[PDB]
Amino acid sequence: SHMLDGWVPWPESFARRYRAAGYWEGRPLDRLLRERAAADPDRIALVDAAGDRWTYAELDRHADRQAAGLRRLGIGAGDRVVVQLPNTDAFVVLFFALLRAGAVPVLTLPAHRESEIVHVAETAGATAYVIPDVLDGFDHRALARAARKAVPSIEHVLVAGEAAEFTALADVDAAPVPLAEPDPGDVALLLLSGGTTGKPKLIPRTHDDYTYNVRASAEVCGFDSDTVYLVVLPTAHNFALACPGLLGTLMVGGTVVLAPTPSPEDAFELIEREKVTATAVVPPVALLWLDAVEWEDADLSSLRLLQVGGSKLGAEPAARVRPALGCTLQQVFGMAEGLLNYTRLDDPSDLVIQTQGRPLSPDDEIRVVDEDGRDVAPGETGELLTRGPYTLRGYYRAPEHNARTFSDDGFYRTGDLVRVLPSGHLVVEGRAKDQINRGGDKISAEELENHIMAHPGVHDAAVVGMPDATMGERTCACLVPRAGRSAPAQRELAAFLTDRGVAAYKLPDRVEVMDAFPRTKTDKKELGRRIAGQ
Ligand SMILES: Cc1cccc(O)c1C(=O)OP(=O)(O)OC[C@@H]1O[C@@H](n2cnc3c(N)ncnc32)[C@H](O)[C@@H]1O
Ligand SMILES: [Mg+2]
Repeated sequence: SHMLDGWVPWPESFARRYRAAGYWEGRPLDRLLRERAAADPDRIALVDAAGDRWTYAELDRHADRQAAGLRRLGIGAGDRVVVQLPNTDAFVVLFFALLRAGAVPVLTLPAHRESEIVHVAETAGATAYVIPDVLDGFDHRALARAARKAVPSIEHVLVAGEAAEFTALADVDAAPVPLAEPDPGDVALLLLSGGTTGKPKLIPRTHDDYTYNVRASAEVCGFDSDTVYLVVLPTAHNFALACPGLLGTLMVGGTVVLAPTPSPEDAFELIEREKVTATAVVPPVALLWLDAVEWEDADLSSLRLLQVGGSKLGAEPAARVRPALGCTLQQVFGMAEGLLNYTRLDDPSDLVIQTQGRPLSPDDEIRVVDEDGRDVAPGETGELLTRGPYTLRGYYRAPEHNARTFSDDGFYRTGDLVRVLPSGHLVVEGRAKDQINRGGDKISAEELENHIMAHPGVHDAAVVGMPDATMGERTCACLVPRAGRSAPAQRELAAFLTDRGVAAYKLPDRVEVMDAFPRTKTDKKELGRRIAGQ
């Protein structure tokens, strides 16, 4: 028996083996903060961009008060709560407060707009939605009004800032109350994947598998109480939350430092000020930092570890990380679905430069298969399938997609093309899935195509990735015009999609109008050629 329906538990024989192996320890995710605050109450747990800071005891106490306040509003055992917050201390407190109340956080990104928010709130039957007031010039309260109109289950909107007619997140506060613990085998939180279908898919992560994710990642990355970790990616990104991210830093007793943006201005200042020793970035930001040290005077010497993942970091900039940034590079090929590959901190420099790591767990199972589904010869390129103690057996409330995306014996089909080397290290070689990787941001082609086809001048749309030297891929929207109408140009299409509530990283970089698409279904390899003029 589980608190939520709509997800796919592990078969009992696998659960047994993961508990016996010590992976699944039987503790709720919030216990990592409870235990650290009990052992190290006066250590500095969290520092925000302004320079305010909190001890483990202070953070633990505040999570308890906000948990009790959430219960006063009726937010509790099993309720799904959409969270959309910036990199501020409000997120960290609310994350643990939701857990201790028994609510299930549904983590979205600040950049998400009405289309994504309404879909995940709908799919999760969410009862509450947590927003900033205004962030990066966008008023999220209007989005919450639009979300409430489309999703009647949303009863509460909690605002970090001026709450307008809603509830101020700072007012969610009460005397702590005895709160029951959740079952560690139950879903702890729901992550968002870019996906490959017409809707983003929700990833259920349980207490046991996410604690293992965090704990084993912290071990491999050498996180301990001496770690000062700079959250440069959004707190809701799996990379920065749990790999090992801020949760790993808190588990082991380090200091989490929140960066408001990844710019050198903000990040280089916080690295020097707080003596940051570790952080995680996407390759476009790695390239930006590698340039910026040549004109920035910040002392970055405290940096010991730079994790880079989300798209493939090239071998040439990878080799520059030690000379330029004075730290160890760790390549990370991970996914919110589960499987994490890490280079080890003492791997020979060859493997740090040339590979995307080897799997985190001894019981991460790897298969590399050809177009027919048969295992490739060792060292051949094929699609990566994987199964393990923290990789899902199915997406949340997506039966039909689950039937397509998981093999009969439970292997998740990643859509990534890889080689496995004799050492077990992976080299990422490409993608099989119909999803564009734009600087680490994942763009489901089918979701974007359906948005574009809603435009009155558009009859058909095929979204095609274009190689880019610093962004990895850009987005080209190939358009068949509506019968007797003109298709829009780039700027009109972007305005249409923004008004429709499409996150800005999904806006096409380029529009190409044509009479028909090549057919094999649409042949996107041939579309690439026609786009390139060949
Ligand atoms: C980066 C990361 C670290 C830890 C936890 C995460 O969760 C994530 C993350 O990126 O989460 P995503 O959900 O975006 O997963 C989509 C994934 O990104 C692609 N990818 C990811 N790292 C890659 C790399 N180092 N080199 C080439 N490609 C990579 C694949 O396509 C794959 O499937
Ligand atoms: Mg149309």
